[PDB]
Amino acid sequence: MGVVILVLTGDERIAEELRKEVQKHDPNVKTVPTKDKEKVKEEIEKARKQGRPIVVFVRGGDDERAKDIAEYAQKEGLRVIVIIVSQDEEALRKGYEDKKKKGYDVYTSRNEDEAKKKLKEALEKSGSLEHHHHHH
Repeated sequence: MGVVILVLTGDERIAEELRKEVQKHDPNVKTVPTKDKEKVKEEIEKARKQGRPIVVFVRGGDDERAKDIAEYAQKEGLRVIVIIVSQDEEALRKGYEDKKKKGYDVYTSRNEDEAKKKLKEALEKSGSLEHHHHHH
């Protein structure tokens, strides 16, 4: 029992504002930025014990980190989600297929809006519920 949501953002500030969005959807979900690269794998061990997802923010180019975290999480039999935030459809597609063939459920996003929907959708699929995904 455990889920690992890897949000690969073209801008690290998108990664940071989406962190706040996860915490508002559920504070018990642990979020780790692009900064604390070392501490991610420790937080994955703990996230299973929390019965909550861990949302790992990775940068567009810092993908070497993303795939190794993904494979480490998937090694524990965890539901690995990968959300790529890029306005460029090639940056979306190449990462999409690369992580998808490794057994990970990968979402593509244009910007913060699409990133936010897929983020909270991955939070709903892990069990964390707050903001009901309703038609405004």
